[PDB]
Order: sequence, then C-alpha cells, then structure tokens
Amino acid sequence: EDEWVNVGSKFQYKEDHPFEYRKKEGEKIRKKYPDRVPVIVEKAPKARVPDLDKRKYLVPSDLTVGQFYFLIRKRIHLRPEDALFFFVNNTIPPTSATMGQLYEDNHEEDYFLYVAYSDESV
Repeated sequence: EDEWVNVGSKFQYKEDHPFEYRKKEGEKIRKKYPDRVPVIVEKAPKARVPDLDKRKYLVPSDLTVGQFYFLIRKRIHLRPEDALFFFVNNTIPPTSATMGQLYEDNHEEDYFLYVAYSDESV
C-alpha cells in the first residue's frame, strides 16, 4: 500500500533495455498470462558456471523454487555433483516457496523476477 519496492543488483537485461522498455513487456505478460510468472535468469559476474542459452522464462505460479532450480540445472547441463545457488535480490530463496510467492515478494518495478545463479554464495 505501503508496499516495499524491490531493488536488485546489476543484471545484464537491466543494462540492455531501458526501464521504460523493460516495464512495458512486463505488464503486457501478466495480462496475457495471469497464471504464470516472467523470470529473468542470469549468471553471476564472477561465477564459474556455463552461461544460459536463453534467459527469459515464463514460469507457472504454482511451481516451487526448488523445482525451477533443478529445471535450470538441466539447462546448464550440470552433472549430479556440481554446485549451484540461486540469488533473488542478493538472498538465497527458500526451496519450499512457490514462484508465485517469490514473485510477489521480490519482483522489481518492471514486473520482472530476477534470479541470479553461481557456484558459490556471493
């Protein structure tokens, strides 16, 4: 109302595409797909992990953060031994939480959820 404004670290999608442009496609999606969530997934700067082929994702609102984590690992083509960690607003999100709950708490003003991944906790 009285609702917190979420500011995150520097994402590349947040360098390529002015806020007025990022915003626009944001409200366009949530009206076209109310049951799903727009998520931007990028590699952390110093992280030693393979870069993601595609970084724009439409995720079901009732899918857990943990399930999306295993989904990304399969896309990064990590093996069963590799370490990977999500950072949403520079904090590691709970696995039990749903992507809908995570979006509602950590979406920026452009109606985009930003998830960063690394092999360490920075």
